[PDB]
Amino acid sequence: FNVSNAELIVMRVIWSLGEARVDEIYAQIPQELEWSLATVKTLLGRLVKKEMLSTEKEGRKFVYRPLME
Repeated sequence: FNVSNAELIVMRVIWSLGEARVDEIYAQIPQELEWSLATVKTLLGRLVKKEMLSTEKEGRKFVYRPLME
């Protein structure tokens, strides 16, 4: 068994909340991880290309959200 994702961290938070903005998705990421803003931004770009999540331009920011029928 193996996989093609970075970490569950960013998927575990946003799924619950509904729609999370760029500053919001980053706000859920604590110092225990040692990550930076640039890290989550580059990780999103993998989620959104890999059919997990989608993203829209709202609140003069991006809104990152899941999609369903």
